Amino acid sequence: AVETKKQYLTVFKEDGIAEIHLHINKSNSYDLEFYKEFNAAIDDIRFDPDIKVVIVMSDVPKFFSAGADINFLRSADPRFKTQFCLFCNETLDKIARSPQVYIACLEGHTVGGGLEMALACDLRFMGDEAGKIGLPEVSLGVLAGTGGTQRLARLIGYSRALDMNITGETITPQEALEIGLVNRVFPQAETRERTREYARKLANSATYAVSNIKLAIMNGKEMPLNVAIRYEGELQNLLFRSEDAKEGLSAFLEKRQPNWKGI
Amino acid sequence: VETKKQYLTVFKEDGIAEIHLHINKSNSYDLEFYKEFNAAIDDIRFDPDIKVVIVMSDVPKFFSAGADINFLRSADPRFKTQFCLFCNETLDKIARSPQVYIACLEGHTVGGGLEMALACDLRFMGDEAGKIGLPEVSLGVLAGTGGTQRLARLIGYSRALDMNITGETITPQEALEIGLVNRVFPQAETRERTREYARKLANSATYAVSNIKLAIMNGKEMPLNVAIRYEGELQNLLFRSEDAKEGLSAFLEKRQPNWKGI
Amino acid sequence: TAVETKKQYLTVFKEDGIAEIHLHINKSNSYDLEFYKEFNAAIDDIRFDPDIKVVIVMSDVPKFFSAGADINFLRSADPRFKTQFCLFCNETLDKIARSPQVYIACLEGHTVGGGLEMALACDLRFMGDEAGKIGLPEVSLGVLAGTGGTQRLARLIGYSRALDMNITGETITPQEALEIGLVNRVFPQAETRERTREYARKLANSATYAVSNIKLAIMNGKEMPLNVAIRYEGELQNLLFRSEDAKEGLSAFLEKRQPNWKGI
Amino acid sequence: TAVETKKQYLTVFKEDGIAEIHLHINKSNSYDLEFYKEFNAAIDDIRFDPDIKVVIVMSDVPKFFSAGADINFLRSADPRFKTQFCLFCNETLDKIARSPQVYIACLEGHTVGGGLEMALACDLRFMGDEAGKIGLPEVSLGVLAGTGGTQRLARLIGYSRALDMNITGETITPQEALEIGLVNRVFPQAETRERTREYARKLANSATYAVSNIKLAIMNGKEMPLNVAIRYEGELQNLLFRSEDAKEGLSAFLEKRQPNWKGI
Amino acid sequence: AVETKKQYLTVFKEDGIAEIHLHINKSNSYDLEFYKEFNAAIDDIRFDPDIKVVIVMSDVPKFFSAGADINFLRSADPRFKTQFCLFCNETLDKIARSPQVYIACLEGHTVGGGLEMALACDLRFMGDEAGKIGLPEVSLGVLAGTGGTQRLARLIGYSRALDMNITGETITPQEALEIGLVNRVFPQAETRERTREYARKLANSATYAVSNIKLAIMNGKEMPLNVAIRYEGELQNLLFRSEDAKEGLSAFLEKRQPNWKGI
Amino acid sequence: ETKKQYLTVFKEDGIAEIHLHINKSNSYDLEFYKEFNAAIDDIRFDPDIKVVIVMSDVPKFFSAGADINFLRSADPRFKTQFCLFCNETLDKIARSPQVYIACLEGHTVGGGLEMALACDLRFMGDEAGKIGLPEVSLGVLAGTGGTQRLARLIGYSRALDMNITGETITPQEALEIGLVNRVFPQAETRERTREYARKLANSATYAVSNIKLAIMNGKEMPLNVAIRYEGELQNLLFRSEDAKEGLSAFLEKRQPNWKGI
Repeated sequence: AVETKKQYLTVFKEDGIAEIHLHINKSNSYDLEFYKEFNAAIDDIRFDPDIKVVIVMSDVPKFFSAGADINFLRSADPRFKTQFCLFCNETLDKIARSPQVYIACLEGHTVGGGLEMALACDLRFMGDEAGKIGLPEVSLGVLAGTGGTQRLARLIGYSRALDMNITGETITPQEALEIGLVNRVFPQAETRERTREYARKLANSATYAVSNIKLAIMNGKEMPLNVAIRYEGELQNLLFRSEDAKEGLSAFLEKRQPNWKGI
Repeated sequence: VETKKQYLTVFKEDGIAEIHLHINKSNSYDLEFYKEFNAAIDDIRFDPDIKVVIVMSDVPKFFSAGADINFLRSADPRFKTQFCLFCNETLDKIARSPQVYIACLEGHTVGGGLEMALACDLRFMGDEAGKIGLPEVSLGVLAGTGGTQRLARLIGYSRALDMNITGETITPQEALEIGLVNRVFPQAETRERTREYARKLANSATYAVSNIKLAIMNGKEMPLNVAIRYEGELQNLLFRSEDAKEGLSAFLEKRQPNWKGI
Repeated sequence: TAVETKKQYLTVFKEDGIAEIHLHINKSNSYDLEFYKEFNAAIDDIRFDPDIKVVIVMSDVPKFFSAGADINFLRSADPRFKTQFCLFCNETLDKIARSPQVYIACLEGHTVGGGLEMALACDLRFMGDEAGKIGLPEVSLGVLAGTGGTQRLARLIGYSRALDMNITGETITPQEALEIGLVNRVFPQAETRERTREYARKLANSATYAVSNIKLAIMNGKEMPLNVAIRYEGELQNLLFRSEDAKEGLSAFLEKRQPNWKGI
Repeated sequence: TAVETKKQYLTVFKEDGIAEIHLHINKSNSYDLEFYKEFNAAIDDIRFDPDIKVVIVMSDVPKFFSAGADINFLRSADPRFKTQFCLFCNETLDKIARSPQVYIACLEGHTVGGGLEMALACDLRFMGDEAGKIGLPEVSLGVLAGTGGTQRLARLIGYSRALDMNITGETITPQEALEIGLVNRVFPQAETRERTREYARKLANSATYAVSNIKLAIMNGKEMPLNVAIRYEGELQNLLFRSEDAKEGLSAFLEKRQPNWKGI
Repeated sequence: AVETKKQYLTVFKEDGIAEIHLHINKSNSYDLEFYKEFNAAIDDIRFDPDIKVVIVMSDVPKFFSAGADINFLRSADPRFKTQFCLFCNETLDKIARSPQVYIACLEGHTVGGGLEMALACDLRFMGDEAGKIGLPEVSLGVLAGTGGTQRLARLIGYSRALDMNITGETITPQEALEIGLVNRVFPQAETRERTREYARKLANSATYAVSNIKLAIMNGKEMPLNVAIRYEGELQNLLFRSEDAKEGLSAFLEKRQPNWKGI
Repeated sequence: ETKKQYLTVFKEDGIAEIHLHINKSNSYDLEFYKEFNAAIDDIRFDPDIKVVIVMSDVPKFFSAGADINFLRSADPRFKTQFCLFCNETLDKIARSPQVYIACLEGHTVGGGLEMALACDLRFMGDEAGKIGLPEVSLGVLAGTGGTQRLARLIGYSRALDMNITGETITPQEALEIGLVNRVFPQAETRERTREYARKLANSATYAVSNIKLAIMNGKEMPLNVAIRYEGELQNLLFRSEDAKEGLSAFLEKRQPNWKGI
């Protein structure tokens, strides 16, 4: 229901969940045109009141994404590369400010720009046989410049991130799970359904609160504790005035099922 | 030594103060409880003899289930705002107090209950204590007493986000593995093993322990280059302390240090 | 071919893009002000040496990497001298995160107090499986880990976990250190130096300009808010896009051949 | 005609959305721990009163707003007590910036030391043109402005100017205070109270929910990196967009008529 | 290339200077469509290596901008408003990350969202007869929600900004200059010219240094000093490797006129 | 008096004076900074020094910045390290116990202003000349803290305007934008600067010192914890000899006998 296809990407919308399917090429190596579409999708989904969760997945076998297209980067003026990197970063930055919870469904290789895109998502689920995950940019004389060095350091620790970034080595889904690089490892041929089940459980709950919780944590982490709780407190104020908060406190007190409306 | 309030009791002995929570069957609090809790924190702050504070529940299956849902029902939204602000500022005080605060978790520690525990410096839980987490989302609201923020900083933002949006609670063992608690003791030995730890602290160079607690809890909020400056001033206070003179000597003379906490 | 320069507290060896700072102060490598003055000089020297891309800090003392500050020297000093002694040591350790070279602490023995603090200031920490004890026992003396210990430990392994270790002063094993993220690798004791050098060799033999800018991006970027941290990362990347290794690296990849890194 | 509630060292008056906290400790309004407990209590009471939109802090003592801490009280306390005393006073002042009411310090007399620190903690400062002296002379006593004075002054008028004023301990005039941004207004001595009240009444009679969220946005948002500070500003705005006053305010503007504010 | 147009705005590119002329409404009150065009103008200029300076000005008499359209805002639902505000904010946030120096030429009223846009620019020049400047949002029951409260506080001081925001009172160009709300105050008639003169001088200098100086200050101000200087250092490293640094450096020794090339 | 190649250090009555006598326009190189750094370390370990004044022995210049000849010669990688060292040296001032005062009697531009900026206070003469950052006219920026310290001192927009045009300003204008703390009649700039320093050295110097540290380092911290830092510095003061002597003298209304401890 309501699926708008594009050149390198397709968006499916249904039951409060939007699915952004990637299909750029055989390794999903992106260029500036792909990000233009990806950015347009986030904007579109942001303005869509119905969507509570966005799952980002790949339609390309064995690959979620391998990163930027090296061939596209060859005939690139340095100043162009700069603006190209800047636009990709700003696009990824938008996810943390969006009301929907973004989930990266990793079924294939997620390296370089590929992992950077997943790191920008709120959560990451991976198949027990998805392959490699990491940032090998160093093997090309460059670094993970799409927030990879900064987001990985914050996600798994600055020392562990430094190790991975300088050696450019990739790891397994199981290893990514233990260091917190991903939130869940599901059996391979069961990754999509288990991801969708999680997203479905979110879409059918107090979605206004799940969204505010998402904003509280993602943007509050950049703030000094004493004022971060002020930000958290304003998001709560909005919830205290919502319909679901009333319906929720009631249903609980009446031992009945809550009728979530998302507002 | 003993000071009983309506929802809480404070026991002081051998440099250790224990705050016992006895609000109700699930220890679900209201504004009145927090006023008493705040008063206890202030009283203990002005008592130079207390070096460690252990917060524990006298209620069987609960440390604290959080805010009394009924008490907040139909309460004015502006009131809730002020109620939350007061509860937050009260919890914020722990990180600025000289005593090391330890949360002794023997029962369920959820919602406001966990938020209170998160504001403590350390957390020790029993292997059969139950569940621990933030289920607020199931009510259409969030962990607004510092839960979203302190959990994110303690166990990681992504892991905290996952727990907060699903509202699912985990076990003590799981909590230990992700760093949500510092120790998991045999249920029946939880209280004694916590007191044991507290006693070792209270019998050591307590001025150092105190300044160490301050350096870390408040220093973590500063850029590293100036945080070490803060750590430095706390060190300057220790270098001029009596225990520091005694500690350096007792060490060179291969003997047992006689700490005074000064 | 291989140059070696020595002093009384430490010796610096330089070879094929790697510098090794060997510590030989005393039975437990307990340091004083003069030691740090030499360590600081080594850092400055290495910084101004374009050929060095990696630095390994190791100890030539049997059972110790370093037990921290010399209590004999530490005491007997005026509180104002201690303040300045500590400030200088901290500023010295602070210089590592700002240096182009990747600093690796090769831990083969006890690494406690100031010893661990020095190790915490390095970019990576590798320890032997029989290296001994690692922790911050300063509290047992009535003082605290004042050379960055309380702050760096908290940021590395978590504030509550660091609080616990600092207030009790208890030390842990190499294995336990590995599980909480205190060290990055635990190698078989007799292979510690070997495997550490092997790791450094691989770095020195790769796109060292990228390696260097990556280290700067993370160590200094972690102190900035995310939205601007990526800007700092972007400028470091700009420098890399303008380097020769980048050109070389991209060509070798498309032309499917081993790239020949020049470090610039 | 305001509702009046008197304490031992202060009196709180309430009327038409405005609360006034009158200080009457002693001849120089030098405070002790008891005063601050009453001040803290007043802040809490007002916070829980949804009718109060603005709070004006003023003195009933002729030539002094407040000269700071009672030096007698301060001299006889254990250093550990002083620490807790200062900590309590600071936390009390910190609460102003988190409160929904706009706090205005009405300075008609000398405002020095802890007196200025209390004023610095308020959102705005209005001073009469013959109020006297203002500054932090703590250094002349061998101590510093420990109630947030060094920090808030630096942030308000600039760190170098604040440093100069703190290290010398010299006070300045209301006109000099105004030019460096230490106070927001200088009114004729004779009508300093009425004009402060007039400013307060305009606020209290406007879209108070917007005034409050604006005060919160700026005072707490200034502690956040810009990219997320605007997110905080955004949630406060979201609360207004859902307010009754926003609907009315926008309508009144379109209908070119006077808004009927409800504060909700 | 040329001086391309759009609906509510037109961009003129010439000799390293791009002028964004606003012509939205008789008061230049904007809506979402306008910001979309403004965002597009920003992106286009970014990817144009020849543009060094960007001048934003109004073609509408007596108004630089009066802010958002109250009709567009009044009737919109809360959730839409949120996304609308978020988009405008992210658009303005981009100016500080752009290589070009942004100058706001204020010849008419600059209030509410109008001032907020000017605040997001690097510099502000205003005519001595330009009229009023301030944030009157509070008189509508809302606040300066597009970076207004935050940038004003950082620019002129939190307490002064607070005073201005809660009273909604606007001030004169002269008073604005006194508090640093604007950088220059030119004679009304000589405003567009003096602004272009200043922009001309910039475009004819070591333009790479100017760009990096702007990036160093606008983004570095968000960092703790000790690392802010590291950021300044990397931007400097780029300058040390540029052709202009080598030029201006030697030219300086040779008591000669530097021939800048922007690289 | 302790003399060095590029500078000289004079110590007396609790005040240390670092006189710059590098060259014609006091345009520095790496060696100069190695000496400045050494001076800072020496002064730090001298419990007698309470104030430090940086002044020039050169008539029309405080300092014109980095020596362009010495610079051009350098390789890009050397420049990085050269700058890094200079920056770290200037950073040490904000962490030192002494209050640093830059005495500006001549031109203070580029690296010259960057050095002055790292000092705690700046006093300048009404006929001292120009002050600013003209690095842009060379194709580079004020890479030794200039862009960052200026922005924080006079405001980011005003600093941006000055940095991109490289325009220098007069002493009077500097005072107006807060670039300097004082402007004295040329002839009495050193005299009046030394009076200020003298009044500092003769007061409760431990307090003056902790105040300088509280402000300079606390400004890099969030307010809620910055006040904690301020609090610990105050705890040290409450335990000093002077605090007791200061509190007494006031209640006994007698001039206090400071000891600096």
